[PDB]
Amino acid sequence: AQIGPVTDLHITNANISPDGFSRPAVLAGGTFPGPTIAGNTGDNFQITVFNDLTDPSMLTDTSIHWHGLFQKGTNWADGPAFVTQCPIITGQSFDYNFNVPGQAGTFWYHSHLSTQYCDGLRGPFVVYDPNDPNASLYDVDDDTTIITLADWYHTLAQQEPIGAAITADATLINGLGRSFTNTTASPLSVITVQSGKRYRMRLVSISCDPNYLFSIDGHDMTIIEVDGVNSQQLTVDQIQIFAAQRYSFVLNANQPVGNYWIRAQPNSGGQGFDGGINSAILRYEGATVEDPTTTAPTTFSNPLVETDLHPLADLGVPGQPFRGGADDPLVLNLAFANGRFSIDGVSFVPPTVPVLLQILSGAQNAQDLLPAGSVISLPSNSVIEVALPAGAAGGPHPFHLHGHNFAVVQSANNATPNYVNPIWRDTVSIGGTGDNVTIRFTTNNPGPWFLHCHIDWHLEAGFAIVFAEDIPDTASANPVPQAWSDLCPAYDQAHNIST
Ligand SMILES: *[C@@H]1O[C@H](CO)[C@@H](O[C@@H]2O[C@H](CO)[C@@H](O[C@@H]3O[C@H](CO)[C@@H](O)[C@H](O)[C@@H]3O)[C@H](O)[C@H]2NC(C)=O)[C@H](O)[C@H]1NC(C)=O
Ligand SMILES: *[C@@H]1O[C@H](CO)[C@@H](O[C@@H]2O[C@H](CO)[C@@H](O[C@@H]3O[C@H](CO)[C@@H](O)[C@H](O)[C@@H]3O)[C@H](O)[C@H]2NC(C)=O)[C@H](O)[C@H]1NC(C)=O
Ligand SMILES: [Cu+2]
Ligand SMILES: [Cu+2]
Ligand SMILES: [Cu+2]
Ligand code: NA
Repeated sequence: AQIGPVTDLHITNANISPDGFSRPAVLAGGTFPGPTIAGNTGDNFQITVFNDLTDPSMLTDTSIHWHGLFQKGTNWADGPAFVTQCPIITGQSFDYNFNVPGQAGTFWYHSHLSTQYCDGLRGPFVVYDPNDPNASLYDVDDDTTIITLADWYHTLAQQEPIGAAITADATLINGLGRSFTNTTASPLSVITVQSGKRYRMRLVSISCDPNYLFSIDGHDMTIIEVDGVNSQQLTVDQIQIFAAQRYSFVLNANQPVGNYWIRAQPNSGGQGFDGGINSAILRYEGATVEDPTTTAPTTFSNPLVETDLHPLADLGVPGQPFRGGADDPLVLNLAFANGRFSIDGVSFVPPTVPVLLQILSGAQNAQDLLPAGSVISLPSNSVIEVALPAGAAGGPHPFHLHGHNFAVVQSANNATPNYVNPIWRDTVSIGGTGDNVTIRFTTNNPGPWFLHCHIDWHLEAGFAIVFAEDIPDTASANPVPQAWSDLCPAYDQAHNIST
């Protein structure tokens, strides 16, 4: 069952064995992935998060981010630790009380403390549209049509060396999959369809690192949503999905009744499908209960290319149709050396006082804010352009902006910008050496918004900056509840920190 929009959510430690290997984890709702949180567009969500964690090897503090939800007027509820809040301590709870006006689509929730979401705190978050403009394109859209893709590690996250190339031990599809080494024939996930029906498959990358080449043998996939943004219909036979991205696609159950492999090939870790790694099963009602015998093609003839995507609505692009054609045109210098990432020469290390609390306490320019050099102010009601030229080791880096979605004016592997009709999204691969992936948005959401690589090991190694959007209006725009004001005193007391 789905939970929400008003619900408790307990965060616990437990042993799990999603690939046959037992390890302890950090779980929401007792499962991996966590339960789907759901509601309708414009609903009030009140997710009361109970921190019941006791195992220090995965951190006993926590904080949860609602990925892709704008949090307008509720920056305090966004979740990134030491940007919008201090962590919730064990034995305490906290009500994330916000609204989702003007958004409907496929989202997710995850820990936003250190690398803790890798240890298991990740689940789907769906905002349905009762008047969805795509409703007539499918028959079925429910918890059974959500498909999660996850990396899974046998080593606990707090034992992963900072700045290292960290590699997973299994791909999990809907929480199940097989280990790349010492492979055992542990259970695979089954997605069940009825011959002749059409399904809104909500594909969610809950990855901490790898991108996946996702396909379904015998089937193609008609994309209708990208990171919450409705798209024109685009039919593909393979989707390369980067960490934290989401797609809805229509699956037409139009092949013979049977069993078909579902494939998710990561860019690192185990390559291929031997022993049923990187796999799940599409089963038609009436098929024999047995593994598929289908194969993949040698090459995919209609892969997703990001410049093929276009919004369903006439979203356009803000600003002027050339590079630098914005009120505030930025170019970030994105680098890596010696185990640490940097943006504009500064490696991100979380501050002791969350950025939002520094601003509410009166710090009002970005040079007054800590960490020094990690906070860039943005002017209000202005068109922002951010060029993100690639080259830093560990690519391709999927960059994500909190508080906003953005027009993808230039995509990976294509030097031509699009000022007319590019897709809008919230997480974008910045590509490879010599690329110049560039995003645009308008500043109508006061508050400090994190910008970072969504490979969680890279964020931990410093690949982030904070956009302090409209510092002067942050306090009036974001009134804070007493429980939020109580978080830093409690956290600092529990940890013997002075502030
Ligand atoms: C990606 O696109 C951005 C624009 O969106 C390019 O930025 C431009 O970068 C050049 C230098 O690479 C800038 O010109 C230089 O400016 C300084 C003075 O500020 C001057 O001293 C140098 O002689 C040179 O003129 C230009 O200002 C800039 N545009 C913006 C908005 O900052 C960037 O080069 C592209 N990167 C790649 C790898 O293609
Ligand atoms: C590289 O990225 C560029 C920019 O996103 C892509 O260029 C765009 O290509 C599309 C598809 O061909 C062009 O749209 C077409 O326009 C014609 C004329 O209006 C129309 O009859 C077609 O039905 C379609 O709308 C679009 O104009 C063009 N934009 C620009 C700025 O060049 C390009 O396709 C990408 N390269 C690859 C290999 O995918
Ligand atoms: Cu995220
Ligand atoms: Cu986010
Ligand atoms: Cu990265
Ligand atoms: Na425009």
